[PDB]
Amino acid sequence: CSLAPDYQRPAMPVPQQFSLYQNAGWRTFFVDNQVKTLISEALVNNRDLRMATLKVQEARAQYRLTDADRYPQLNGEGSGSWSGNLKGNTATTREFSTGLNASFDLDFFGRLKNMSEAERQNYLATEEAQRAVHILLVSNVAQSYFNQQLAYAQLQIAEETLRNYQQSYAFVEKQLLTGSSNVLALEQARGVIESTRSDIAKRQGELAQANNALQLLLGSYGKLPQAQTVNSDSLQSVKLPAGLSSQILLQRPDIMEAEHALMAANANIGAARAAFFPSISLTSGISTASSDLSSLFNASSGMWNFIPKIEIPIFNAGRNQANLDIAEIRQQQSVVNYEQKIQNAFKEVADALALRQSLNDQISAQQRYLASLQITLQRARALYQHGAVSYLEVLDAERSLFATRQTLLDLNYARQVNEISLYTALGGG
Amino acid sequence: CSLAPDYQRPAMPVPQQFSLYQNAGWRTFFVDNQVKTLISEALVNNRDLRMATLKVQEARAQYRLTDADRYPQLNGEGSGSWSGNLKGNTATTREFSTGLNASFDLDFFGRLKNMSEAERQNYLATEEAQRAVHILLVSNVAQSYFNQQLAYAQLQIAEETLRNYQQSYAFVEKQLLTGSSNVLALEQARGVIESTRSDIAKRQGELAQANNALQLLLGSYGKLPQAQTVNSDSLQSVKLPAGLSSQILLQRPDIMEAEHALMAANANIGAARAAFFPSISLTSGISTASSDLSSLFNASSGMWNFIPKIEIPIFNAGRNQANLDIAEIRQQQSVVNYEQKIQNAFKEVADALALRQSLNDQISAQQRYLASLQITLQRARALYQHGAVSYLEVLDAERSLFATRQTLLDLNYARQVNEISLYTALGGG
Amino acid sequence: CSLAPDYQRPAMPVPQQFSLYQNAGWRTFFVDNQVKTLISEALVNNRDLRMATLKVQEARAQYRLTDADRYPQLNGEGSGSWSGNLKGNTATTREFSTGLNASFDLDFFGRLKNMSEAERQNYLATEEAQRAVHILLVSNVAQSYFNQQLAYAQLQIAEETLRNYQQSYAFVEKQLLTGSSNVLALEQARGVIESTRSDIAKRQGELAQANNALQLLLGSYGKLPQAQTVNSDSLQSVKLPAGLSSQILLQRPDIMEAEHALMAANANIGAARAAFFPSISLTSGISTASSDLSSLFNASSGMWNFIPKIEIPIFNAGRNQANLDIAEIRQQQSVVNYEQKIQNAFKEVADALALRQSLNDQISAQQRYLASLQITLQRARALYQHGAVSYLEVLDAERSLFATRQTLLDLNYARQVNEISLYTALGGG
Ligand SMILES: CCCCCC(=O)O[C@@H](C)COC(=O)CCCC
Ligand SMILES: CCCCCC(=O)O[C@@H](C)COC(=O)CCCC
Ligand SMILES: CCCCCC(=O)O[C@@H](C)COC(=O)CCCC
Repeated sequence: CSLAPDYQRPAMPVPQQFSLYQNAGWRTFFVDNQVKTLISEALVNNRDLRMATLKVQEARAQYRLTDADRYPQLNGEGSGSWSGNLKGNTATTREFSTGLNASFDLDFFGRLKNMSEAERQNYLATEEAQRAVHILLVSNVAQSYFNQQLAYAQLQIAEETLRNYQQSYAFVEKQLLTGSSNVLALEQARGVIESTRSDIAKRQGELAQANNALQLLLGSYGKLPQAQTVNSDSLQSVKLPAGLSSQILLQRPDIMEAEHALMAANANIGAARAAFFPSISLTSGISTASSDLSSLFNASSGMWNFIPKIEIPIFNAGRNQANLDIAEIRQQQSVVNYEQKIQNAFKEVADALALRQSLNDQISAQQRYLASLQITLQRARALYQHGAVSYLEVLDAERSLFATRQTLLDLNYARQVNEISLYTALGGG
Repeated sequence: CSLAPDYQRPAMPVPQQFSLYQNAGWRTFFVDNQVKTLISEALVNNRDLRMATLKVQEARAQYRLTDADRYPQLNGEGSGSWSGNLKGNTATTREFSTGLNASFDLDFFGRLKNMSEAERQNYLATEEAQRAVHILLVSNVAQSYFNQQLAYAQLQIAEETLRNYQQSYAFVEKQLLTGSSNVLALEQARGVIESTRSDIAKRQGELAQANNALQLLLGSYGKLPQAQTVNSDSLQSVKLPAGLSSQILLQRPDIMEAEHALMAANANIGAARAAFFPSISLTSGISTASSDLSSLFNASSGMWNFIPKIEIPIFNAGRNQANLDIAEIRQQQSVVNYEQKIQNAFKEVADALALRQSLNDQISAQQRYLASLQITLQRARALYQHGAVSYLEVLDAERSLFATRQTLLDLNYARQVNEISLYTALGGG
Repeated sequence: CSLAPDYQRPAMPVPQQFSLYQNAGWRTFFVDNQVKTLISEALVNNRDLRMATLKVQEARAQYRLTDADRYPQLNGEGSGSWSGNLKGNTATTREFSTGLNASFDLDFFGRLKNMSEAERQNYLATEEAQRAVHILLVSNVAQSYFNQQLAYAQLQIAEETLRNYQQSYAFVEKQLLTGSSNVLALEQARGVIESTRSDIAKRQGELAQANNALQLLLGSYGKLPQAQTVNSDSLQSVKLPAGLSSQILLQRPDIMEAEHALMAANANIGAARAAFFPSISLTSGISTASSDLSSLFNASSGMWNFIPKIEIPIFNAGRNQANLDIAEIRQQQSVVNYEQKIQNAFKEVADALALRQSLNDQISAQQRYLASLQITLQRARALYQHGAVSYLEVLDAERSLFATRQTLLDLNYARQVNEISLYTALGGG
């Protein structure tokens, strides 16, 4: 029988709602087929995921190892013994013996049963850990793909901007050969060409970095995607009901992992309690003994045996009690671990929801800012050509425009990352 | 008796002074009452601190478990034995036996005593670890509160700046309807409104983030503080004597933790040394034996027993010596661990003192910069209205002003964080 | 004999080349003598390296501990036994005994041999870990030195820039006292002086930070280097053949560490396999027994003994098989660990090579940008003095110039760091 306490799910340590559903699979969540191809390759070759899988196998074997202690054993033994007096009759006594021994712990109070159940729960927790590694890998690959696509997009506008600046310089140069511009404007036009070449070199380096990070996550080194067209339709951003229960968090593999670890600590309390009670064992066997080897296996030399035994703990100066205290305190730690995983998960979902609002409003404002900067640039150019303002008006407007284009690219990436984090924080596929 | 070496505090591995006192309690250090209310709530509900507390309880129980091995034990045993020949007289021999056994390890050379003292020192080290978690929690809550207050303050000036920009745009619009301004100026005024809306969205997102981080640290989800007025009087920044001894570092809980771990390794050397010496044990008991169950508890079937025993290690191919080497090397590692904690602590205090100077001088300079930018803006506006300069003068001055206001807010926050880190690095309350 | 499988190096989990040699020692790689002096001091006093060294000693002792189990043991035992009936003849029986016992496990199937070989491989892996700590320390000290030198260089140009701004302000002030300038220009000139004072305070703080980080790495607190002249000749940047084999990665200590850990897991499979086979042991000794103490050591009371013994596992409900499964799965994990270290190392080299290209091209572009900005500033000043443009032209050009000088310093530092990381990623000295 078992002395373990019944499992009771701890109270939810977070609010009932995220303020004021089930995730699609990742093959539906991701629309972009290039990112899905990368995800499937990583699932096959990624070494972190492979390690996590092997840890599940190890835990299953550790369970089987512990479960084996519940079953009878059968072992053999053989011995030869020579001995004699150091003085007097110095004649040698010789005896050979043989044993075939069966052994069985009856486990009436469920000590071995619960040590086995603890290890089975560690195995279950380890499968959930593997599932967490799995959904984090999907998330990480996707983010790295959008980072690569960000580098391509930044590189593209850097190169377009370089061409624009070269055309401007050519124009100022022509104007100068007619007294229409001065050497200050020429030099201002000349400088931004060089700063833009620096930006191109930066974005080329970011692309190479993005590629190397991708190959590490994939665990394979074949061709990587070229520049793609990526936008807010590249994923199916999650649509959550207004009054979404935080109970959806309990679906996350990291939370399920903590729950099984808690069930393991419950089983360990059971094993600790059983130490106070008597333990009953049974040994039974066949034996032989003979002073000579030839008649060692003769039935005439043989015996059978059957010995049931009981051990009874009476006073142990608090060994058993300290051991139980440890098991109960570790169970309390497992409860707290479970609460920490839920509070952390709640914070992840809450932050992603707030960042979602943030990024959509920044992106909308930056798009309108960009439109105004385009108009400013066009108006500055007209006024500059007619000698009504200095070339600093054109430079200032050009610089701001290019800066805002880069910022807008970065914000759209952040939005992709956040949509992926939200999906993953809700448990992924 | 004990073979452990006497404890000797390692030499201070850092300078005597921080270049060229006792901390108040945190209820005195913090003036702002809102942050103190948050700290008290976190002390009750924070899960990290609760875990640390449970680890102290576990360590206390592990100590009690190990101490129990020093005391006599009393246990009972019962057995039934059936056996017989496989050939010849196949008649079954039957014997029942009973044992009440006392056991005692005399521990003359202090092996069990020192294994117990090591575990007591682990318990003491674990209490200090709990105290470190405690003062770090106070520090972390306070920093998160000032981060929240920074978000409110950034949001406020972003909204004020938006209003300013809207008033400017309205003015340029009126001027345009009278031929007094041109479409370039109108568009420049229009654009910064949109960039400022992007900043508002950013600061709203930072506020929400700040709030979620706060609730995670608190472990509770009630109302959070609204915007407060926060300044350099919100804490009582520490006043340190010019020639402050680095010996104040030895008060830090992380350093006290390392010291007890070192005392534990000393005890372990004692336990390892005792392995070379004889061990004396004592067993004493009452027993019965009978071929039938009914006379099993008869005094006629009973005996008493008293068996003192000595085991003497002679040659073990260097098992004992390798084990001692391990204990001595681990003690040396504990010394190095202690030195690492002190060198790290010194670096934390030294950095905070340098950052203190840095931030006060940056803040003073930025305040004077801000005053100059205000004047520049006013002068640019006058000149612009009189047609003496382009609207770029107004835009440039407006942009710089808003940027410097944000920087100044960020510097004052950094100063708060640094004052809190210094206080905590000196051991906190 | 041994049942361990032969070691087979896993296939290279990365490409054959880095796209499309041996490192010099660090005393040749580093030219700057100041950084080499710092490296030598850290090698002596750094606490992390000292800890790593002590872990090698501990592992060597653990090996010696495990190896000792392969050798015969000799131990002594002494006993006194008093006993008697609880009823009837209540006369006390007394017996004293003595034992000198030799013991030897023959280890025919290599269980103890392989447990010893596993521990020797852990020792070898630990020496490699120490070597990794060593080359990382060299890298970290060097990077911290160049960070310190960056702070000095940033501080220097900040102070030079302050002087420039003060001279400009003085000039605008003189012009104002003659009606030649207006109060807007005066205030613009005044403001940048104050922003530059903020930058000086920042760079002084960065210098102090750099110094404290350096002393922590050194483990000593003597004088630190003053400002030096540092450039691309300060190190001998590695020159790699076009078709460099990725096999150079297998020289890295972290990879060699993983390989020995894999050899340890191979030995553990051998130990696990031996559990299925019989184990043969031998005990031999001298004993005495006497009812009185005086004749306890008499040869007349003595005996000699010789007892060889065999234990034979037959059925254990899968205990042995689960244990073997665990060893085989852990070996598979060790293979994966080895592959992870190589894939990570490849990524480090690949990134450094890409960053090298990036930084050289950014630095070249920024130098040309700087040259253009100098010319722009000179042209703006001339035009401003002649009343042809506003002072905003001078301010804009001054601000950009100072920003680009700081960026260029930061890029040259990044290049130093990257050259050091590449060298270290290739295995260091
Ligand atoms: C034998 C009828 C009892 C039914 C309850 C139940 O199965 O629990 C068992 C394990 C407890 O008793 C025990 O087995 C006691 C044995 C050692 C003294
Ligand atoms: C008996 C008088 C000695 C006083 C010193 C002291 O108390 O230390 C003890 C532990 C060492 O001797 C031992 O107990 C030796 C016992 C095993 C051979
Ligand atoms: C005795 C000749 C065999 C040569 C092969 C070799 O040395 O391997 C040994 C270890 C295996 O046999 C064993 O020692 C068997 C002993 C236990 C039943």
